Amino acid sequence: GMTEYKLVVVGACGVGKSALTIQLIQNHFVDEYDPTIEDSYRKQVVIDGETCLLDILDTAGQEEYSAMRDQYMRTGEGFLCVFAINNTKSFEDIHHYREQIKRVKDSEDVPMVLVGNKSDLPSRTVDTKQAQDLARSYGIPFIETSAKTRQGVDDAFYTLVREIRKHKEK
Ligand SMILES: C[C@H]1CNCCCN1c1nccc(-c2noc([C@@]3(C)CCCc4sc(N)c(C#N)c43)n2)n1
Ligand SMILES: Nc1nc2c(ncn2[C@@H]2O[C@H](COP(=O)(O)OP(=O)(O)O)[C@@H](O)[C@H]2O)c(=O)[nH]1
Ligand SMILES: [Mg+2]
Ligand SMILES: [Mg+2]
Repeated sequence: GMTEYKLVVVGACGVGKSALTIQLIQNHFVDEYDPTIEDSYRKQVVIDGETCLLDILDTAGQEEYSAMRDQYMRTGEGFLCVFAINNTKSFEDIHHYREQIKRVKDSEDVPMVLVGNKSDLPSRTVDTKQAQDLARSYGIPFIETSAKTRQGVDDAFYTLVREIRKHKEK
């Protein structure tokens, strides 16, 4: 059938991984979605004229280092590394998620996008320049999103598929 893209959404608890995934696939904002639910969700989309299927793993729960969890994460072809623009700690944690992804993928060149979520909020603690500089330093795109208003949500996932396509074209 059509090309499938296994995407994995990672980042600190409470940044909006579930709200972003629900908004992308179901087209509505679910506030306070159960923080413990970790599951995969499917959506057929058209990106740059090419029809494809997105299989998105919305991660949750405890930090676990096992052969099983490493292999589950290893199935990811692209990663959305999410922080909240009003939570400095979630931004400071980004390097850790990227380190674990590079470890399980056994590569420095893994399709990835840095996502700064909750752009609708007025309490910003991480400025656009700081996040743009971090993404540039990693060689990845940076997208600001709001799972609430849908601003940047499709741009973040579509950009990640484009990174996968570009990696596969190399
Ligand atoms: C930032 C740290 C600091 N420690 C204190 C608590 C907060 N943290 C925390 N919490 C919860 C989860 C994680 C965390 N770090 O990587 C990951 C993921 C899922 C990403 C993809 C690649 C792999 S491979 C593997 N085995 C993973 C696992 N479990 C992961 N998840 N990190
Ligand atoms: N205002 C605002 N709140 C958001 C946004 N995304 C998520 N939230 C809220 O942030 C909290 C954590 O969201 P959630 O999807 O559970 O994050 P997760 O732990 O990364 O899955 C909830 O109270 C959501 O309502 C957003 O873009 N804007
Ligand atoms: Mg969640
Ligand atoms: Mg909120």
